[PDB]
Amino acid sequence: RVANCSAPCPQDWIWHGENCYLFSSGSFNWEKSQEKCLSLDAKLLKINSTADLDFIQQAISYSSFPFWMGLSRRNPSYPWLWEDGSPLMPHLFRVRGAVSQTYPSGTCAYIQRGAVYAENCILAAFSICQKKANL
Amino acid sequence: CSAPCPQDWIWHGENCYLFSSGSFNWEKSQEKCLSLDAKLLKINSTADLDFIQQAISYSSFPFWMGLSRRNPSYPWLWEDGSPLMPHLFRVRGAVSQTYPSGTCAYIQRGAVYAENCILAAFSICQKKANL
Repeated sequence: RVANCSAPCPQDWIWHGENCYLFSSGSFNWEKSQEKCLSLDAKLLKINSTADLDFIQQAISYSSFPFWMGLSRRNPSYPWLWEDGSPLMPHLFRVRGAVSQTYPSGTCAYIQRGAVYAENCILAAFSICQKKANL
Repeated sequence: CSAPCPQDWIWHGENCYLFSSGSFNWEKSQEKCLSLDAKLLKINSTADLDFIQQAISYSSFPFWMGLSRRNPSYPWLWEDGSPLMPHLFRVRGAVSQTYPSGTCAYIQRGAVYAENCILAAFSICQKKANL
């Protein structure tokens, strides 16, 4: 069934640039948040460009809630890594906040009010999934 | 073959939805939706309502919809002049008073409320998707 005119993104998602974005409608821990995106054959938000950043900043400006991204750190001795295994570059942002070995499942990053913060991965928060748009 | 909706909008069903960039009185909000070849949100069913709440679930802002009336002796009507279908939602808030510029409806935190149309609020615009 080859499509006649496939949309860049699925219904309910938001299209911007090269990607498609899906904002959750509730708050869940990082693990569950990741599972949701994966179940849709997508992934958690990965801010890799200025375009990504500008869009997300404007999109969350309507909220005071924190949104989980696909960025985490096993523990203090490990680096920050995205789900795809690539390192966190210093260009777009730094993760503010504490990382702790006492967190049962590592530390995770979420964006809220423009800035990005570190937090215990087992805590609940909204999240944003992402995937490539059909262009 | 074009995209159903422009970038930044949310495509759902037969329409495209957009959060206004600013907060203005009802009339200005209506004008700004028109300038985007769109109109203020019109809820035709509970499916629409549930979709909208899902979309604004992470926001505490009040968003104007295309529903209003001059005073309490008037029934609520959408911009297009069609009535508010029953069993969609009950309009709460300032529904008994009479304001100079009329009463307008906005959705916030899962419910619909009435309010002086001259007061400000963000809004939701919608327009037919290109299918």
